[PDB]
Amino acid sequence: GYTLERVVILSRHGVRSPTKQTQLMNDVTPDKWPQWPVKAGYLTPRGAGLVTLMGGFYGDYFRSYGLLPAGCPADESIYVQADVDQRTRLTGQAFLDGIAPDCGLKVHYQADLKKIDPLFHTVEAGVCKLDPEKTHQAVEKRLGGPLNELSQRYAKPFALMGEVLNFSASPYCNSLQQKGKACDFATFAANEIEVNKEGTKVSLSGPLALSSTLGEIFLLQNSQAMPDVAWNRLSGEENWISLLSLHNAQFDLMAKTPYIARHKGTPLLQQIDTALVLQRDAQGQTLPLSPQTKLLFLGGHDTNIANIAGMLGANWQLPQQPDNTPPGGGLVFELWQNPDNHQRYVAVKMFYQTMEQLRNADKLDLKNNPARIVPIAIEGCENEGDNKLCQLETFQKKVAQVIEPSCHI
Repeated sequence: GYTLERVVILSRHGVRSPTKQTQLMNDVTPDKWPQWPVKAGYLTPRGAGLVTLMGGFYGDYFRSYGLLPAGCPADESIYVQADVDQRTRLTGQAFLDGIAPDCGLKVHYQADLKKIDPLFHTVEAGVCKLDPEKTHQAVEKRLGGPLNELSQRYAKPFALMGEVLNFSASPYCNSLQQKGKACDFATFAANEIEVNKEGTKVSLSGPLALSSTLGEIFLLQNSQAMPDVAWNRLSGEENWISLLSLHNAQFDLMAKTPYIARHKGTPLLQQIDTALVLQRDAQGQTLPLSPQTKLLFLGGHDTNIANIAGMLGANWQLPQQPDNTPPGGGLVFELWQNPDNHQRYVAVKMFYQTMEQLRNADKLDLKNNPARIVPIAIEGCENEGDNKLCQLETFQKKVAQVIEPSCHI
C-alpha cells in the first residue's frame, strides 16, 4: 500500500455571479438576463456553502489516507494561498471551514489587494511578455487552422446557442438584417485575437468568446439553484455538453495553447512542483511553508487550471460536468511513495461536484455520494495504472522541459 505524502490542490473559486454584463450580451437575446444577489464576479453565499461542502469531502478523503489526523490538523500542516479577488479569498476560507471547522485556520494572500498577484496573473503583471506573431501562430497550430473555421467545427453548438438565446428575435439580429445580412449566430462577427502592444494581455472577440461567457453564465445560474435557467430553453445532458464545448474550446485556444500556457503558467507550475516535493528554498517556491506541510491549497481561476493543463499536455472531459474547469473544481497533485523501494510518484486528478451536486447542494461523503474524482494523464509521463501514476523523476523532468525560463516569478 503506497503512502500519501503530500498534496497540492489548484482550486477554482466556487459559484460566482457573472462577469460584468456588456451591451453585446444584452443585444444577442430579446430576453432579460436574471439578476444576481451579489456584485459582478463575486462568490455568492451559496457558492461559499458549496465550497465548504467540498472542503468536507477533501477532509474525509485525505484523512482516509492518513495525510491529516482526525480533528484539528497539526499546526502549519495546511497552507492556503489565494489570489487577491473576493471570490478566491472567500473560497480559500470556505475550504478551511469545511476541511478544519473551528480550528482558527486562515486563508493567506498578497499584502496589497489593490495590485495584481504575479503568481496568478503572470503575463498581466509583466513578468514576461507575449509576442503578437508567436501568439497568433501558436493558437493556429492548436486549433489546426484559421479562426474562421470555428463556425464549421462548432456548427451545432453555435446553432444551439442561437436557439437558447432566441437570437433570430434579438436586437443584434435585427441590426444585421437592416444591413441586409442573415442572422447566422456562428458568424455574427469575426473571431479575432488581439495581443496588446505591451504583450501583457491577449484577448479573443467574436462568437466563440461570447459563447464561452454565456455558456458559463447558464451553468452558474444552474449551480446557484436559480429557478429559471437560460429562459427554460436549455435542457438535456448532451445539449449542456454541446453548449459548454464552446466555453471549453475557448479555454483550449486562449489558455491551453502551449506558447500562452507556458508564459502564463510557469510560476504556478513551479509553485505546485516545489510545494509538492517540499523544496522550500527552491526557485519558484514563494510561500512560507513549513517542514510539516502536508497540504497546500491554491485559490485561483479556471484560466490557471487551463494554463497548467496546457503546459502538462493534459486534456479531459468530466462526466456530469460540462465545464472542464467547473466552479469549485480542483486540479489535485498527490505525492505517493512505495514504502518498500522508496520510489515516489505523482498522481494528478480533477476533483469536482457534478451539475446536480451543485444545484442540490448535496452533502458529500466517501461512500454514498462522493465528489467526482477523474484521474488525469500527463503527456510524457508513465500514466501507469488506474491512478495514472508518473514516476517522480519523470514528472520533475517534464516540469523542467515545459517551464519558460524567462517567466520565473
